[PDB]
Amino acid sequence: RFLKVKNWETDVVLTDTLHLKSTLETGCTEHICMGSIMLPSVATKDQLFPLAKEFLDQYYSSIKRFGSKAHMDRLEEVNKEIESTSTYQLKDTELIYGAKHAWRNASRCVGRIQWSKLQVFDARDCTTAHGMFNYICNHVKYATNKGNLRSAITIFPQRTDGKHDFRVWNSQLIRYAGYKQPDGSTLGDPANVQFTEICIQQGWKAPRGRFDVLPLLLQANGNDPELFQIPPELVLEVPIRHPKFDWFKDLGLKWYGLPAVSNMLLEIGGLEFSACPFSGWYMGTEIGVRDYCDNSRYNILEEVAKKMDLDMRKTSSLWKDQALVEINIAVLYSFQSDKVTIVDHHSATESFIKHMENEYRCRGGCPADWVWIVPPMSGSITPVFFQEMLNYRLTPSFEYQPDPWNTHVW
Ligand code: HEM
Ligand SMILES: CNCc1cccc(-c2cc(C)cc(N)n2)c1
Ligand SMILES: C[C@H](O)[C@H](O)[C@H]1CNc2nc(N)[nH]c(=O)c2N1
Ligand SMILES: [Zn+2]
Repeated sequence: RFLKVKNWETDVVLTDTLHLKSTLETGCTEHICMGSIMLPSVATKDQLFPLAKEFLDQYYSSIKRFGSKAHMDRLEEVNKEIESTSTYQLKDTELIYGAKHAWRNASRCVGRIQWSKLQVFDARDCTTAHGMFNYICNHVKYATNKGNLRSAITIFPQRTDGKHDFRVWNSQLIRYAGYKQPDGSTLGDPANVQFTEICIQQGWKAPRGRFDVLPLLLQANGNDPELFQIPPELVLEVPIRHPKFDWFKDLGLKWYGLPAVSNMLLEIGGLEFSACPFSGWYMGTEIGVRDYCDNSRYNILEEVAKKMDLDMRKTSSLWKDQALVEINIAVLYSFQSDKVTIVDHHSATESFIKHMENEYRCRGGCPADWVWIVPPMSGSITPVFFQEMLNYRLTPSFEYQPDPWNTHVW
């Protein structure tokens, strides 16, 4: 009941007991392993105080006042407000703790060494899609910090009944538009073409280029969402050059500095925050491997390998592999020559192993998803390839949620 994870590059072993505190199910049974399925699958007051009890107990058991009366009066206070209103509200300190631990428990995140250094923006007083748009601009500006990126989350009012829900309809706050062409093909980002249509549907005026920043579709208190365009001076973008190849400029590629996921749900003490955009900084491979070279994304390996003049008749020339390394040299180089925060997959996996140690020491475990932790290129020349990870679901936590245009009573 006190399981062991081994590292095979180092022969180092650690003991996981943190998984005893786990609660939610994983998809795996004693006779089936779902570790590579992407997404496996009102809340009453009878269930809401147990979750409120569990959260608050570890929150006072973090500030070395577990079991005190300051704890007990807080437990009694939440208990009775869960009688009165049936729901409850978190303290400022309980929200900052809960948010930082949702990140800390996010087993699919390799950059979690930074989990404590997070800036929480309490937007629970927000009421309008314009108020949402204000909070979100202030997040963008702060989290960007002139390229010296800082991580942050903005927490909008929690779900109450179920109809009245704050939702950022964008998947990330900043993404490039996606238009399918009359000739069947696709301009911009193909992942967003469904979204982009809903944007033009709500009256967006598309510039119809490659790297068009989408507007925000912000839904406030269950209301029909409204389009707002982040001021372009707030959207920091990096033009992508290669430090050897001058033809690389003519590829005319760029990316935005700020990775800010907006479509997930923040669970704290049984409360559900449907709108909780959180931002850090990019690991190089997300842009240079996935965004740029996924077949159903920008799919640029074709053209990069051309300009390198590569043996493209043969699958086995590793022409694909060769153009993939140059592209991530170009992402990295470009972001750093502009002083915009980016981390390479070597230094990020190293930090994660480093983070993983401290978690097994001063916490007794680190939930971790190998399928997601291993970078999508050069897997085994990074140290996380050789690290056995235990995946389990701790709380507070970030969760996926449905897209709102497929659930909203419109
Ligand atoms: C310090 C900078 C950060 C780095 C370098 C980093 C790194 C990464 C990477 C590479 C991924 C994989 C993304 C993908 O493959 O689609 C990821 C996912 C994730 N990150 Fe981190 N991240 C950072 C900050 C944050 C913050 C600030 C939060 C939350 C407050 C967070 C929570 C998550 C979660 C929940 C996921 C998984 C979401 C999903 O399953 O799609 N990360 N991160
Ligand atoms: C399923 N995609 C989730 C997703 C998509 C795109 C980017 C991220 C991300 C988020 C943060 C905070 C940091 C980082 N380096 N990347 C996450
Ligand atoms: C089918 C498979 O689970 C899927 O491709 C996963 C694999 N690992 C991943 N890992 C990361 N970091 N990001 C991803 O999108 C995925 N996709
Ligand atoms: Zn499994």
